[PDB]
Amino acid sequence: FLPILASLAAKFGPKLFSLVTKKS
Repeated sequence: FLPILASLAAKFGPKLFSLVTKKS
């Protein structure tokens, strides 16, 4: 994945997004 987008995504919590594979 793109490093700037990954830097935002990792920082804002990918564990909550990944569990329903959807959150935001």
